[PDB]
Parts: sequence; C-alpha cells; structure tokens
Amino acid sequence: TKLLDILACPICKGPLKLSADKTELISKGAGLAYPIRDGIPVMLESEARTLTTEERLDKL
Amino acid sequence: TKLLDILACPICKGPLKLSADKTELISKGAGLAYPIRDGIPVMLESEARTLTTEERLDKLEHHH
Repeated sequence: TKLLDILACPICKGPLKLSADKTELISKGAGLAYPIRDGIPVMLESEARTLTTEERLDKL
Repeated sequence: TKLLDILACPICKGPLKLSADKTELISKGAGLAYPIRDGIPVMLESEARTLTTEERLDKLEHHH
C-alpha cells in the first residue's frame, strides 16, 4: 500500500497522481492540481491550480 | 519517485512513514502521527497524536 493510493481529491474524492515535475498532486476528476509546499500536500481548492486545457485532455 | 520521498514533517522536517494500519503519517523526528482523514493527510500538530513510549523507542530486530 502506497500513500498515493489512499489520498483522494478534497473536491471530488477522485484519485490523485504525482505531477511530472512532482510539485503537485493532480486531480483530473476535478480539473485541479494541489500544490506540494514545505513538504505538505496543500489540499485546498483555494490553493489549487486549474489544469490547463492540454492537461485535461487525454494523451490517449 | 514515491510521494513519501517528497513529503516532510511540517514540524521537524524529518521523514514520514505510513503507519501500520495506514491511517497516519508518523513523524518519529517530531514524536507525532498525523491522521489521514477521508483521503487527506491533516498535518498540523494540533490535530496529531503524540507517539507512545513504545513507538518512540528504536525498533529492536534481534533478541537483546
């Protein structure tokens, strides 16, 4: 069991992925990216970054 | 690399370990366990459980 498997999106309760630059926790389920600051995942809609269009699309 | 490699205790900045029952992020460096509530790791001292005497001791592998 790994941490990323039990954390969930504060807004949609959906799965989170570690961003490629590893500074955020991505919630596609909500079109949001929670920032990781001072070593804490900042789970607040107020602090989250809105995913860009390209980020919301499916690479597939 | 894994998430636990990037996260640090907000108090002492030391490593964090997922607890046995997976409901807490323990910070031995701070003697606290941060609860994970409904998928959110609430990492504030005011919300943490202070580690017991047994948890704070060094893990003894072999007999003595």
